[PDB]
Amino acid sequence: MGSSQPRKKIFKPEELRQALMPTLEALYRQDPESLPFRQPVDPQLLGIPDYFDIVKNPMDLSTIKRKLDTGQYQEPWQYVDDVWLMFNNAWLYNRKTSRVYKFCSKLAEVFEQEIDPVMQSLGYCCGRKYEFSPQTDTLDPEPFVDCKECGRKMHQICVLHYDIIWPSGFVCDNCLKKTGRPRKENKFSAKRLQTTRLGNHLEDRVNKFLRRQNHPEAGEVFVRVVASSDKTVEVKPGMKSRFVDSGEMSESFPYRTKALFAFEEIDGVDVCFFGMHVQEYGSDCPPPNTRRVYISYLDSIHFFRPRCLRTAVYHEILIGYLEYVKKLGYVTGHIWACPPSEGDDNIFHCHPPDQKIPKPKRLQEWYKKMLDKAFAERIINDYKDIFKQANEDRLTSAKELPYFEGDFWPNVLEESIKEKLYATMEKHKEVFFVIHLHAGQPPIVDPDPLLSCDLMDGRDAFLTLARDKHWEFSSLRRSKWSTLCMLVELHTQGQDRFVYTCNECKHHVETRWHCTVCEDYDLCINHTHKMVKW
Ligand SMILES: CC(=O)N[C@H](CCCCNC(=O)CSCCNC(=O)CCNC(=O)[C@H](O)C(C)(C)COP(=O)(O)OP(=O)(O)OC[C@H]1O[C@@H](n2cnc3c(N)ncnc32)[C@H](O)[C@@H]1OP(=O)(O)O)C(N)=O
Ligand SMILES: [Zn+2]
Ligand SMILES: [Zn+2]
Ligand SMILES: [Zn+2]
Ligand SMILES: [Zn+2]
Ligand SMILES: [Zn+2]
Repeated sequence: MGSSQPRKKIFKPEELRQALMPTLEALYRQDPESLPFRQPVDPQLLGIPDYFDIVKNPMDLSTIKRKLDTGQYQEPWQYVDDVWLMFNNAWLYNRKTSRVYKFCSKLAEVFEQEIDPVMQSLGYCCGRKYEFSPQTDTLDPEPFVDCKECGRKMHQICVLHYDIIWPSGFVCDNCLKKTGRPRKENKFSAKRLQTTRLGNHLEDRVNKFLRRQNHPEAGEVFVRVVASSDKTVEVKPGMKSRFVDSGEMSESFPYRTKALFAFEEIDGVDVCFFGMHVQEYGSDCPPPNTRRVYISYLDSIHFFRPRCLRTAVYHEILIGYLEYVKKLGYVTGHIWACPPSEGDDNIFHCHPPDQKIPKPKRLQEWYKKMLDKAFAERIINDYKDIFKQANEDRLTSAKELPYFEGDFWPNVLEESIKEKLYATMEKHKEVFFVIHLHAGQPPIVDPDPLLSCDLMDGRDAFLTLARDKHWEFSSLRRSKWSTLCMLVELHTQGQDRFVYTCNECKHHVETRWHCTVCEDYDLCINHTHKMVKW
């Protein structure tokens, strides 16, 4: 039952009383807001019988003062926890409209204002009591990591320590500077993730843009394709009995799905801010889907450091994609511009509450804004809504409009099972976009291999994992931890197991040479660049 920290930091009652008293004093200094808290709550004075059936562990400034004065706190966190218990009791019994609730919120704002730097000066991260967002009476706490050398407990998310990266345990920032050796660099980074021709093109597109701007807060951006696989869309049994039972359209359609993410350095750490799953139907795919792409899902977390260039870099990513698929041989883009349902996430588990979900018109206008700039850039020849293309290119049969996986139309055709379908086309005409890469020969060849990654094969896997692991994207601090964890998941959970080969030799070798300039220059001496003995 007993533990052993020989060099553990203990605070004498007067050392913590010296440091924690200013913070408690600042609360008492707030008149009249601290007045219903300066003494314990009295249900007989207030006519509130049910108080002790709601608040089970009462707390108030006076009890916290008595504990502080008579040294009943051994380490700061017991003080910190008791104030938040008093605050949490007020937010509980008193309604959000209440004066006491507002009074409590003011005290809490001043507690946050003072407690953070005092805890920081005493070798801690912050003085806040954190909890995870509710899922599905009782909430989940934030994890803590105890310093190996000093024993000081810290919020795991504050300090960004994950064991799988640093297995020698966690040692606090100041302990490392007492020895004179800085922390061991995180190798599970976005920059280190497997480079792909597509991702490189997209990150060049955004890095050249912000290089031209030279914005102060702007951090380096990394776009990586984390999963790439060959999937198949099977035609639904309804439309299958009308066109597949004959020979008008194929029973299935081949596409390559690719999940891809965008990351940026914020305070020297990787923060993920953009997600996107696409469907690419190649040259050997039967009609209608031949040579077309389809943005299946897209998501974002608004913590992009220079908040001004935020939508400029989202648009530059979306435009770099179209410049890429077009260049290698695709002809039409397809976006179902629909926002997510209330309280539902596309890719990133827990969105920030202060992050505004655009209205369907705003989303259409945002996509519209992106496409016009790409037209001027001479990437997209032209674009039109689904109705202005089914009547310009003359469509009369169901088999003529593209059939994508999880798209609206493949499921709406199944609804017309008892019977007007061209009438549904102009109702939602602004939602569906048809992009033209070419106006009007050799087959497509994706140079990139296939990234096998179960977590990014479909949105559901990453969304469910983060939900169980509590990897939220609700705060910048919480997004930094969720990115830290998702990067180790993509690294360690790497389903692809490599077999390296040399370039000029073309042999499967174990001992090799790798220069510090090219992307993957492996060579067998059995070139101008300086090689490394790997
Ligand atoms: C059956 C079924 O399940 N069916 C489903 C159907 C799924 C359909 C398939 N979906 C797709 O294919 C994807 S199309 C896009 C989907 N939506 C999303 O990506 C999620 C929303 N979040 C975002 O990623 C971003 O908002 C983004 C779209 C990237 C635009 O970035 P932004 O930078 O432009 O921000 P803003 O929020 O638009 O607005 C930018 C400004 O507008 C402000 N703003 C935004 N919305 C509002 C608003 N509501 N009220 C007031 N202001 C508002 C915001 O505060 C801000 O201001 P500031 O510049 O001062 O900061 C199924 N199959 O699963
Ligand atoms: Zn903390
Ligand atoms: Zn320490
Ligand atoms: Zn700006
Ligand atoms: Zn060789
Ligand atoms: Zn080289």
